[PDB]
Amino acid sequence: CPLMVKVLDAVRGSPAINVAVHVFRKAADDTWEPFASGKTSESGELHGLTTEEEFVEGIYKVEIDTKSYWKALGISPFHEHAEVVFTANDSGPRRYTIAALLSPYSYSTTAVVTN
Amino acid sequence: CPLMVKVLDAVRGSPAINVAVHVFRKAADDTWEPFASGKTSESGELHGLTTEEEFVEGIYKVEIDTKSYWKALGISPFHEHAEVVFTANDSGPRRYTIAALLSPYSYSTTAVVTN
Amino acid sequence: CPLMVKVLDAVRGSPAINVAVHVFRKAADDTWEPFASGKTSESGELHGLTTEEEFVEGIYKVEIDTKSYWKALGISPFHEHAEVVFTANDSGPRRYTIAALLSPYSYSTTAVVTN
Amino acid sequence: CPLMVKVLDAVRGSPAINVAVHVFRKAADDTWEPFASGKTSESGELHGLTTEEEFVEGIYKVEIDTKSYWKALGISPFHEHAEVVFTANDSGPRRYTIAALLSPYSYSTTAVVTN
Ligand SMILES: Oc1c(Cl)cc(Cl)cc1Sc1cc(Cl)cc(Cl)c1O
Ligand SMILES: [Ca+2]
Ligand SMILES: [Ca+2]
Ligand SMILES: [Ca+2]
Ligand SMILES: [Ca+2]
Repeated sequence: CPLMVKVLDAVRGSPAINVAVHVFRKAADDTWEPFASGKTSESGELHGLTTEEEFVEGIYKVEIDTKSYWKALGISPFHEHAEVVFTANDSGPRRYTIAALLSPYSYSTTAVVTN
Repeated sequence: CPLMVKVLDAVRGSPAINVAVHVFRKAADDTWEPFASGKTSESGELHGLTTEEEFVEGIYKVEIDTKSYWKALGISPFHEHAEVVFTANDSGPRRYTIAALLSPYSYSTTAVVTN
Repeated sequence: CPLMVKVLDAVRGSPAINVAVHVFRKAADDTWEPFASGKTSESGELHGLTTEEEFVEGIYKVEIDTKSYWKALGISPFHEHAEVVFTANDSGPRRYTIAALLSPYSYSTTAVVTN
Repeated sequence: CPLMVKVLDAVRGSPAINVAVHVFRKAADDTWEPFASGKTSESGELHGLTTEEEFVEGIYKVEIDTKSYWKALGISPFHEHAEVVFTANDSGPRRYTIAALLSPYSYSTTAVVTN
């Protein structure tokens, strides 16, 4: 599992469940092509987005749909989404965990990269 | 000053100086068109981006060039940039401050919206 | 102003106003003795805590009463308070800003140390 | 496992390994009595601090030795440690995960509380 996403809710102190996540990869013409998508589980984790074969070098964008998450909880948040944009696999295959910690007017994102 | 940006460096414990910031407004065809830009000052702040007359309701993207900032310090970064996307909504007088706290493999962003 | 404290609210996207802050200095017997205190202003800032003459090298603790802040807003918090513990070191002119970004089940703190 | 601690390094994008963690519980005389301690593994996780029987109601303090972590990496950090202070189990037993994200001049902490 080369790309995993974890989302936590800083208001409730819980995993953020059922958060939609869309991954894009920059194409040769510099547009964002759709790459993979999914939603977080009851643990706040999203596994199975991609495979070692599919997850080639490139510039990837992970768009976490934080607005829909907050709206479903009856909350009007500030951001449209949380975006993480990074170059992947430039020195060979790595495993990436993108973590996001959500508040209505704030978010933090961190990456854990392992070989 | 309806829109201000502040950037902090969590490695050195200092304002993030000379960071390029580009602001875009979402156009009717869903593209991002340039709206305002600048570089943070010695205090890590970027003032004078826009005026009340031109800062209308809409979806805005603030792109902070974190990768170039880290490279100028000789520090290896993860992200290509930090992207903060939000809707500006007229509800009485409102000033927007977008703050970003930068680390090489993590960033936090928050919005301070005051009257 | 050698020591300033700033507190932000990540749920409401606002300065955290009227937050009690107590500063302690570590004494020779390893106990924490009161040094300075106050409440954040309408801008979320607490100025005038100490003077350059009295703010000597040492270990300091900044206790932010986050629990009372959240209770006054009717929001259920996790932490009893936020504690920021650091050594002040004389190395040329130095001003210390301790910033805290508050959510009910999370907080971030950073130090901005300038000349 | 009712109390677990996870620590990540925001400079390297990795688990923070071999971080010492000391847990205290407030005694009847209002002093901090030692409760449990350990160090993070290669995954940045610390398991086995306590048991369901031992982890009674009370006010607990989790002190994460961030200064030693940074010093071992040849880095001079700002904070002495990262402290998390919270009331536990007041509405019955819960499971607590305390996560900490570390930078030399900044840290974030979050709690995930499950039933
Ligand atoms: O989701 C997390 C956040 Cl927001 C902060 C911290 Cl200090 C830990 C976690 S869990 C987690 C996050 C990442 Cl990037 C990698 C792994 Cl292996 C985790 O367990
Ligand atoms: Ca390559
Ligand atoms: Ca409107
Ligand atoms: Ca000294
Ligand atoms: Ca009870």
